[PDB]
This record gives sequence, structure tokens and C-alpha cells, in this order.
Amino acid sequence: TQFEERHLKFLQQLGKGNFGSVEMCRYDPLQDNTGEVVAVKKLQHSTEEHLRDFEREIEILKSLQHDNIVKYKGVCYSAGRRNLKLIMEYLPYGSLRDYLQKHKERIDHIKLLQYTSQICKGMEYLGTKRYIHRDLATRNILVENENRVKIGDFGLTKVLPQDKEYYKVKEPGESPIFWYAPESLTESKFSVASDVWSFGVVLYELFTYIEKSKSPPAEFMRMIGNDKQGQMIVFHLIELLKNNGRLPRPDGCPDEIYMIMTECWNNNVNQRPSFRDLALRVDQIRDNMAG
Ligand SMILES: CS(=O)(=O)c1ccc(-c2cccn3nc(Nc4ccc(N5CCOCC5)cc4)nc23)cc1
Repeated sequence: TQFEERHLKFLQQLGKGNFGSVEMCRYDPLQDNTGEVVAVKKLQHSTEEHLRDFEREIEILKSLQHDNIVKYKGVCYSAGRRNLKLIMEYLPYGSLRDYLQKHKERIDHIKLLQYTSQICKGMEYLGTKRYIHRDLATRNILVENENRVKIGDFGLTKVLPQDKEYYKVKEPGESPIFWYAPESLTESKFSVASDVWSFGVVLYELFTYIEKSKSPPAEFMRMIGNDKQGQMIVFHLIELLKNNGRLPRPDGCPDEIYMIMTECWNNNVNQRPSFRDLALRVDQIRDNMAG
């Protein structure tokens, strides 16, 4: 689980998010083109604040072993702590967001529910470790193959305090406000329940097939009125959600699946379903579609 920098060969950028960046690299210590391809995450700009966060993120990933969670391989200190790299398994199909968009004709509703189910199982497992993901979105879900997705990034994930069911955090800069629960917007409270709200948005995303005009940002902005910007956007979002304004049912989405989304989007934190009950309900719907 210790990787030397000089044996890591850059191939491609895979994405930036929050304050990290991920690259596809070949780890080739024999320098004979026989090493495996791996995903390598690093800080966009190394900083003491971010490095301490990055180290916690690494310990979180390292602590997680689950079919629907991306695998930790090691760390590359090599160029010093300030050039800390996280080495993970490379998943060849990319983000679910991108995959779905590219293969919309091939992916039916039965298949979307398989992915949904797998995402719920990953999240239930996180929950057993009292980890709050804080950034559930299709851009952070990865595709290993046609039958398996994994939660693939943990940049914003926090551990609950021992004595509370929520964690208050406010990081500098841009937050994915259109995936956030109301209490995360108004009070900065994150919880398993806020992750369930976001899971609702993931389910919406999936059933929209990532159609551009249908993304959560684009829908909420239209509902808010596109004649608004800056620090008044979150103010109007809070008001819209407080008055039970919600993302519409996607085109073709069955009502029983939309019901799941709307129940995740309860203003009452305590009435949102559990991840185990979501898996249950999704698997029943899956079966009734199987027949
Ligand atoms: C949300 S992000 O962009 O910060 C990000 C990107 C990648 C990862 C990541 C973490 C751990 C393992 N993997 N494997 C892949 N694979 C992968 C493969 C292809 C593509 N793309 C398809 C070709 O177009 C560009 C991206 C993206 C990711 N990506 C990862 C985590 C977060």
C-alpha cells in the first residue's frame, strides 16, 4: 500500500471535484509496461487545512470494504506529505452520470433500479460506521461494469460525533446546494437523513437520464426564476423548499418511484425513510417489474 511516485505514469485526467483532482495512471515499477492502471487522487492546491482533511478522507476510505464502495489501494507520499496522493482501483466505465448520458438507449428502468439498490447498500454500510457522505450525486458514483456501481468519492464525508445524530459543517466556497436538504442549507446540519434527501436527488437524476435542461440546478433555477444570482439563490431555494416546491416527476418515471423521491424530500428530517427501507422498497418494485 506504498507507491513510489517515479513509477506512476500519467494517462488522463478523470475529474475535479471539491478540492481534489483524479488522474488515470499506470503504476509500473518494473518499467516494462506490465503494471496495472489505477486512479490517483490529489489536492488541486496543497494547503495545511486541506491536507488534514485529505488525510481523514483517506482513513475513511481505507476503513470501508464493500462491493459498492471503490477500493483503496495505498498512498504515495514520495514527493513529500504536501504531494500526498490517494491510490484507488480504476473503474473503467467512468461516472454513472456520464455513463447514463452515453448509454440512455441501453439502460432500462429495471437497470436504473439495480443501480439505485446498490447505491442504497453502500450508503447503509456507511451509516453503520456513522459516516455522513455529504455529496451524494451521480457524478460521484462510478461504474465498474454494466451490473455494478460504486460510491467513488469521499471528499466531503464526515464522522458523526459520538453523542449526536447530526454534524454541523460549513466549508469555504461552493456547495452543491441543489442536492442539499433544507436543514443543511439553513442550519448546516448534516445527517444520515440529509444523505437520504440527496439520495432522492440521485434517484431523480437517474430517471431524467441526465437530460441537460432537466438537471436539479436547471429545474430549481427555473422554479426560483432565472432573474436571480449570487447570495440570493440559496435564500430563494430555502423558501421554495419550505413551501413544498419540489423537482418534478421525470419524463416516464413511474409514480411508485416518484413517491420514493418525494418521501426522501420530506421537510421533517425524522420522517425520511431509512436506507434499509429504501433498498426494500426498490427491490420490491424491481421484482414486480421482473415477473
Ligand atoms: C467526481 S470527480 O470528478 O472528482 C472524480 C473522478 C474520478 C474518481 C475516481 C475515483 C476512484 C476510481 N475511479 N475510477 C474512475 N474512472 C473513470 C474512468 C473514466 C472516466 N471518464 C470517461 C472518459 O471521459 C472522461 C472521464 C472517469 C472516471 N474514476 C475514479 C472520483 C472522483
